[PDB]
Amino acid sequence: HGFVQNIVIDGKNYGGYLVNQYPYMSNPPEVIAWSTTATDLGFVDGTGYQTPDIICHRGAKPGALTAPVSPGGTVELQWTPWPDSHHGPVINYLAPCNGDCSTVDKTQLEFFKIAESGLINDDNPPGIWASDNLIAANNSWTVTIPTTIAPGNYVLRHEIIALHSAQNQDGAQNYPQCINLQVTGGGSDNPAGTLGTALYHDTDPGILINIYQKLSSYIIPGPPLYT
Ligand SMILES: *[C@@H]1O[C@H](CO)[C@@H](O[C@@H]2O[C@H](CO)[C@@H](O)[C@H](O)[C@H]2NC(C)=O)[C@H](O)[C@H]1NC(C)=O
Ligand SMILES: [Cu+2]
Ligand code: NA
Repeated sequence: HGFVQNIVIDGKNYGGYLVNQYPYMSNPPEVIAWSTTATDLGFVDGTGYQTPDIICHRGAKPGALTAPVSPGGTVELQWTPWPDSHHGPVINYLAPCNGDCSTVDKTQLEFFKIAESGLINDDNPPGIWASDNLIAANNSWTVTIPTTIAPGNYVLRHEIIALHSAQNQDGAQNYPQCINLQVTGGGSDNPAGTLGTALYHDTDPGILINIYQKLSSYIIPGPPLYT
């Protein structure tokens, strides 16, 4: 349980959507982060993989702002303190907005995977995962925007999937957090995208999994990594 509370883009701070506070106030600030209704600080499980909740979290609506990012610039997502028990991959996707990200219809967004990190070491199950790397790095993750993609407005969908209860169907816990970016650079690729409701199936081998054993491999879920 947790959420992204701050985003640092090329060293500049952007406040996150404070789901622990803004849902309860009359005039919350405009931010680059999507609003959500995930006020339990919780997740979307497999029962929601084919519902709009999986796209940018439950009840999500586009942030009102969009942040410029330099070519191949860095986006650091700073989470609230992430529990060590919530072992699993950290995955990052972009979807072109083809216009103002604040007005997008999220069910139309076609995401391509830009980064993925999974099981790092399993000599002592449940092992060391991307989520443990995130914890060690001040509860944060840094995404580099590809230099090869066409510039314009994009939604970054940043996600931890916690696998501590994933041994049973719909047990995996997805924690997606979305922000709006204005991407720059000399790239021209428009990578093949996947609707948010088509990213995951509750039978995927990295989703329905018992991590309390020595795994020789881990198939990070979702569509293929774009390079
Ligand atoms: C480690 O993470 C913390 C908390 O997530 C970061 O704290 C934020 O720092 C920015 C920049 O100073 C502030 O504007 C925010 O208000 C802080 N938020 C909280 C909750 O403290 C901290 O900067 C990170 N340390 C780094 C990146 O070295
Ligand atoms: Cu939790
Ligand atoms: Na690739």
